Amino acid sequence: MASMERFLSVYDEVQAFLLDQLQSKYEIDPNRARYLRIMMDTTCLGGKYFRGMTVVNVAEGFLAVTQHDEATKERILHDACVGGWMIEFLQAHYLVEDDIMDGSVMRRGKPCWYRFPGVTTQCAINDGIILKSWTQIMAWHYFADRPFLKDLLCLFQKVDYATAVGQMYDVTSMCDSNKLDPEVAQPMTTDFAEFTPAIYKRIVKYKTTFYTYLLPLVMGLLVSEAAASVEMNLVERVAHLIGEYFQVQDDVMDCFTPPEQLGKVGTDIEDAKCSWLAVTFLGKANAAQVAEFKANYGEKDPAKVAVVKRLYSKANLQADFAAYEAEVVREVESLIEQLKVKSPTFAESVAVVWEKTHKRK
Amino acid sequence: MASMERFLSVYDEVQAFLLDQLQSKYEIDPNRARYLRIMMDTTCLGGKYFRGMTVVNVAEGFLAVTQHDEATKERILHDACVGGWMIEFLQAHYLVEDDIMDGSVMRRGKPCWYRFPGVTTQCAINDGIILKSWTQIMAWHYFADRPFLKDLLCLFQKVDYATAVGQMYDVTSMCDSNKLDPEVAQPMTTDFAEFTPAIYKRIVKYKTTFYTYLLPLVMGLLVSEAAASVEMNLVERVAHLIGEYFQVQDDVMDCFTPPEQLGKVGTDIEDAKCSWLAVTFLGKANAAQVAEFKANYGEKDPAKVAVVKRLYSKANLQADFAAYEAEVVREVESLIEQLKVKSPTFAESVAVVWEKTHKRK
Ligand SMILES: COc1ccc([N+](=O)[O-])cc1O
Ligand SMILES: COc1ccc([N+](=O)[O-])cc1O
Ligand SMILES: [Zn+2]
Ligand SMILES: [Zn+2]
Ligand SMILES: [Zn+2]
Ligand SMILES: [Zn+2]
Repeated sequence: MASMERFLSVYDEVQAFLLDQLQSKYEIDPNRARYLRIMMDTTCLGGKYFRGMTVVNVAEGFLAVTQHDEATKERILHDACVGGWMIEFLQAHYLVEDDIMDGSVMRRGKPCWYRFPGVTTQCAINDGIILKSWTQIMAWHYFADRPFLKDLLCLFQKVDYATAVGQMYDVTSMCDSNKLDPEVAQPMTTDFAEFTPAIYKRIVKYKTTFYTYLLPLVMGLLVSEAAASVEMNLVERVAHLIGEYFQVQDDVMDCFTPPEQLGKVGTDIEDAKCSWLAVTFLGKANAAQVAEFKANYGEKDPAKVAVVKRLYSKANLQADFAAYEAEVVREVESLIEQLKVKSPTFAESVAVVWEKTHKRK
Repeated sequence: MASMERFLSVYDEVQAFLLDQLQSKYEIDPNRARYLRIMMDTTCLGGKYFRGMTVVNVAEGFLAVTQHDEATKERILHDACVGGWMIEFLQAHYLVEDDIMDGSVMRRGKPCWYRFPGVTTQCAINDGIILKSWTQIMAWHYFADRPFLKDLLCLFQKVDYATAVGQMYDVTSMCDSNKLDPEVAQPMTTDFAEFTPAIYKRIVKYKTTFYTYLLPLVMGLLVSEAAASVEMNLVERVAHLIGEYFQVQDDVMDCFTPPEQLGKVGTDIEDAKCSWLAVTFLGKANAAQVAEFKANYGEKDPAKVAVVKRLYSKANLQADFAAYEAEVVREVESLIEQLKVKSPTFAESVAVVWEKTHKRK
């Protein structure tokens, strides 16, 4: 059975289980069951499923080299699909809440969930909470008897926590750390001293690499009972490296990819985000350029946004991106070589993840 | 050691553990650690700690009749305090998110967290997420080796889910179920046909009885390794009964308790909530009264709110409350008697919970 069709078929199974359980144990009525079905579809479907499918692909790699009864193969793949949907539902939770937090308009070509006329922020915040709860409901149901349940739940909850911490790093990245204070409205930085590579790297590591790369890779190992097969320190290092490259790409696209192709209007400049573009620009600008950047960054005024985009273009950040990319290639190939020492099979799965990430349009 | 002082001392311990771990494993800086410390204090402290202290009191009851080394007594009480703080932090998550969802102004005499000048909704939604994540972080740390860990985490996550489902029941209680539709802005009911005792009971059961009464009672049993000591069906029944009475009291106070004593301005009438007052009024009103209620309910206009409060007063709902209270007393005393069959000790703990709830100002 092709991997994607299996993964989509398990979605339908998981949805039916969750909604039937709401009817049989939570006293839900059919109209609210329908609302939640539509909410689940709208928030969980329509992406590329890169995260969930990585769990499946890692498990497939091990199936190819490990002796198993057919029924065991099917159980492992089913577990990989359920675990993959746990990650997709976790992402769906974060996108629902983040779109509300940020006042975002569009997501994947459609209005953000909270903007649907019959949803509203009042319902959408709670819908996002339900999405997160569903990750646990499906784990307890499908993995109740599994040897990996404890490790999987502990990993999942540490990754979720890291992600929430990273969101804090992200939403506060345009303020001076020494002025953070719940009692005092937060001004934007004027010196941009905290727009550094190390600080940027911390934001990205926590806000997206744990849930986008580390969690799918390790979940694939856990459902395969293969985690002792690998050097976990190398898995972490390669996850954080590839995840950072993925975010740098997203940052560049926020500014330069047409909104029709991107699926939203990028607002990182207006929002004064600590983006790879801003950090790298400040890493090579002269004094006059820095001053012009400070005069225009972080303002909704489209004229000022236009000055910033021109500063970026004139600064030839394309060349910095190429140099960054070439270094990531060196380092990821090195880590893949190191992963071959204990598991050539897993190293190949990581090579596939890198190729997909690197070649992403 | 007095129970409350022990419970508060464990708060300081848990806070220090969480913040130290953020520094040592999550790369946090001191100013963000300070923000999160203030967030934790502001959102978790200042209530009566009824929920968390119930865990401690249930555990104390069993300690009085069970043979244990002193060090075991101390471990059980410490676990009960950590588990109690898990519930308090879960509540703190729900109050942060609910105040945002509802546009609330005050909570416990202070501004709602999201209203603090240096917080804002953008940060506060995520702060609420961190609060929930902390419930799991503390469980894995303090209960890692405990026999009850699996049961406790499974219970906790089912109660959290029930609570989120109940919030959906609550926020949709003024709409006609057959018209729920993410695509269509939701009108308020005009017939109020779904303002019934059974529908009200479903809202309250899920939105507050699971986390306010069932979870503390059963967590107290789990940290005492005493759950086989009791009839779990009776624990559920008495939790749902006492929890409903607790919410009816809250509903009456929303309308009639002065805001200085209540700690907020009640807006259930303006928000068109399915409250005990509205259901009970509609259960005894004549046609003219029903028509006047429909003409004024669910509007911010203070003149209309005033008509509703007068309708309630003229309807002598005080007498319905007294009859409701007398029936709850009968039923709770009956369930306590039944609990004595297998555990007089636990029955007494429940009697104490009821007395505290019943005598609440
Ligand atoms: C977590 O795995 C992945 C994450 C992202 C991509 N990508 O192509 O962007 C591919 C992956 O297999
Ligand atoms: C969950 O236990 C309790 C809940 C509420 C109260 N009360 O007095 O409101 C007392 C309790 O011991
Ligand atoms: Zn965001
Ligand atoms: Zn972006
Ligand atoms: Zn509410
Ligand atoms: Zn209330």
